[PDB]
Amino acid sequence: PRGSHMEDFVRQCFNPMIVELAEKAMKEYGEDPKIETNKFAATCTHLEVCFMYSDGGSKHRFEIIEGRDRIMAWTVVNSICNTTGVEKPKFLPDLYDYKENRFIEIGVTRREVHIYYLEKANKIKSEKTHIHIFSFTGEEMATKADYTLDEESRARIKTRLFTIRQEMASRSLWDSFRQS
Ligand SMILES: [Mn+2]
Ligand SMILES: [Mn+2]
Repeated sequence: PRGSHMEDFVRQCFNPMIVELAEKAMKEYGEDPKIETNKFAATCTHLEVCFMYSDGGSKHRFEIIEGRDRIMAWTVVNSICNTTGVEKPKFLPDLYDYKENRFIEIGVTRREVHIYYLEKANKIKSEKTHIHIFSFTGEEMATKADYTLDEESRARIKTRLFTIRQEMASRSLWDSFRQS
C-alpha cells in the first residue's frame, strides 16, 4: 500500500476505538484512510474532541450523535426532535445538550477560529444549533459566547490539540496537515 508516515502516526497517537470509528466513517463516505491521510488524522481528532466534550458535563447531559452509523445518527435526531420539539437540523450535529436544549456542532480547524465558524454558520443557517470551534493554537469560539462547559473541561481539550500539533511537527507532518 501507501506506507505513509502520517498513517502510522495516527494509529499510535489515537486509541484503537477512535481509529476504528474514523475508518468506518471514511469508508462510509467512499474515502481511503491509507491515501487521504490528512483527513484520516482530522477525522480522529474531531472524534476524540467530541468525546472529551461529552465527558465534561453531568452524567446525563449529552446525547452523542457523532460516532454512530449515519442511519442511526439521524434516528436519534428524530427521537430528540420528536420528544423535545426542537426544529430538525439540516446537517448532522455532534451532540445534543439536554440541559440547554439544543444541538451542538463541534469543529476543529487549523486556521483562525472565526474563519471556520463563519463558514459553519453559513452552511448551518438553522436556528438554535450551537456552534463551538476549537483551534490547534489554543483558541475557541462558541455561539453567543456561551461555551457550555466550564473552563477546565475546555482547557484540557486545548492542551490535547496542541500536543497533537507538537507530535506532528516533531515528525515533519504538521506542514502538510495545515495545508488542507
Ligand atoms: Mn458529528
Ligand atoms: Mn463537527
